[PDB]
Amino acid sequence: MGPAFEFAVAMMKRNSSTVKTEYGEFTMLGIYDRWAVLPRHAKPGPTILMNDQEVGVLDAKELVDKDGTNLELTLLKLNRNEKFRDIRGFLAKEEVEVNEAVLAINTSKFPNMYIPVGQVTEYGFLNLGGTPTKRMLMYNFPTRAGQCGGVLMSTGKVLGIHVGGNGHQGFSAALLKHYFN
Amino acid sequence: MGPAFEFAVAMMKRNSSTVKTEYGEFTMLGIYDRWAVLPRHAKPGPTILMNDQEVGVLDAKELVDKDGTNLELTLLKLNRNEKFRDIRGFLAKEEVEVNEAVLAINTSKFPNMYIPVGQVTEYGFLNLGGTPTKRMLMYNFPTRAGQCGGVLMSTGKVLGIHVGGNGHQGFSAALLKHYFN
Ligand SMILES: *[C@@H](CC(=O)OCC)[C@H](C[C@@H]1CCNC1=O)NC(=O)[C@H](Cc1ccccc1)NC(=O)[C@H](CCC(=O)OC(C)(C)C)NC(=O)OCc1ccccc1
Ligand SMILES: *[C@@H](CC(=O)OCC)[C@H](C[C@@H]1CCNC1=O)NC(=O)[C@H](Cc1ccccc1)NC(=O)[C@H](CCC(=O)OC(C)(C)C)NC(=O)OCc1ccccc1
Repeated sequence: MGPAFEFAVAMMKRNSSTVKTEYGEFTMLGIYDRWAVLPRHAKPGPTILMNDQEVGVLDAKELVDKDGTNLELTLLKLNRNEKFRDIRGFLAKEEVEVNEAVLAINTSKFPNMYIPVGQVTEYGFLNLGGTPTKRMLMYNFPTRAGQCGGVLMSTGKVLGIHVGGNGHQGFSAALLKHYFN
Repeated sequence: MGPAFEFAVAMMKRNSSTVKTEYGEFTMLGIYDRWAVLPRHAKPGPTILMNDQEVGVLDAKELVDKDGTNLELTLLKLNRNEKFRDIRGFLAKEEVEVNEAVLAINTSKFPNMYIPVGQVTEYGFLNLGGTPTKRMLMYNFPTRAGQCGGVLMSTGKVLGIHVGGNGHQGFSAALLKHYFN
């Protein structure tokens, strides 16, 4: 648990930001170059608020699998000269299962807060927000509004992004290496 | 930072609880025997709600120094057969200063959340909530309502209990070994 927290803190410091869209406030994880990720329901427009700053969105892909089914992730290209530290090496080729994970949030609401969520299990199918959704990772923690975009990690691994909950369990969309080339 | 988180998680698991009083919801740290601590402003009555459960308060000391000055801590004797694990060994004889601390919260609002608050400095005097108050530990973190009772820790050390903030800094009352005999 210790090293997983240490890893999470350094990842949030280097690669994470607080984002506001017309749809609420989110944690945002920068991945490589100028590409970052939000939950698809953040519904980012032409311009987002990133650490209170008007940033232009050059391009935005809502992710779907081979059937055209929703993965609940939007990739965003940001109009800024700073490049993110490339964290593709920390992203698995397939859904990861883990016994201890930490969920990391960085919003006005939950500023630099870290949650030990316990066991993460692959949960693949889930009817999320009414929508059938694949590649969900599940943890038994009472997750709330304001936590979306939260980054789920274990030692040296970025597992997924928090996208929903049913009041008793939370679910991350798996953040897979092939989404980023 | 890793071992401090590991220490904090195990301390909250063993010794902490969520308490509701007429004055709000708090994190509560059990110390030894049947004695626990809240911020004095929790203003615990004859009966508190402890993890949703009606618990009787046998005795309650609001703490003050030698001048009769407020320390912003209430010690509570609880009417329950379970004794807390004795954590007096983790309590310093005087105010502790540290470069990395973790603040741990356990409420409905902030369930099992851990915050790396950075440097803790002894701050002794502060006019808190209008009231002159001594033995304050300071950290530069945007602490909010709902975080009172939060437990401030470093590796193998319980430093104090979170009792206030001014929107930019937070302050813990130092939890000193001599308060508990
Ligand atoms: C993040 C929002 C955020 O950060 O706020 C910005 C300020 C939310 C976290 C969730 C909500 C409750 N707990 C959480 O961890 N995420 C959501 O709100 C998403 C949003 C969304 C929108 C559109 C399409 C897809 C996703 N939705 C859910 O988590 C969803 C909402 C259901 C719900 O409780 O809210 C109401 C108000 C609409 C009723 N949860 C869900 O579908 O799971 C329930 C379920 C599970 C299994 C089978 C059937 C239903
Ligand atoms: C914990 C409350 C909680 O858990 O809610 C239960 C559901 C609060 C955390 C604080 C509040 C804001 N940020 C925090 O970290 N703590 C308090 O509210 C305490 C309460 C209290 C009451 C009576 C006597 C002593 C303490 N008070 C403060 O933190 C205090 C409040 C000032 C304030 O901003 O609130 C208003 C609404 C009353 C204006 N803060 C304070 O005095 O510091 C300001 C200051 C610093 C230095 C010099 C002069 C003023």
